[PDB]
Amino acid sequence: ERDGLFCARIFGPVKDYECLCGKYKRLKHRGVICEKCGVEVTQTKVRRER
RNA sequence: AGGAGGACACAAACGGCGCGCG
DNA sequence: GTCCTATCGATCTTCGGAAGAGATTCAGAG
DNA sequence: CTCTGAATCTCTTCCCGCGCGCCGTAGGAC
Ligand SMILES: [Zn+2]
Repeated sequence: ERDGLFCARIFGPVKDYECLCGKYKRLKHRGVICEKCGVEVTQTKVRRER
């Protein structure tokens, strides 16, 4: 759930390299910001550091 | 006649309680 | 049945630790 | 009247692995 303790756009996406909203599923769109959910697509590991 | 035209990737978790062994 | 909110917001959470160390109070003490 | 004594307060601590095995949100409102 967004804006929660596990918000995707706050801490990071859950999928390996895919955004939560599913707009992008490739390294070709790595680093871009989606506007279907607001989550930033990057390496999911960053989710443990933000 | 002549002549003309014509989908890749991907293998199980975190805290108690109890027991037991070194 | 589902999904909810809230968590002794009318109790009594255990009495079979020891100690060791500070920290905090008190007590004649001038 | 506080000072510099004790005395009485709370807090911290307690070997290493290893296996079994269970056991693990709750009551209330639409
Ligand atoms: Zn997305």
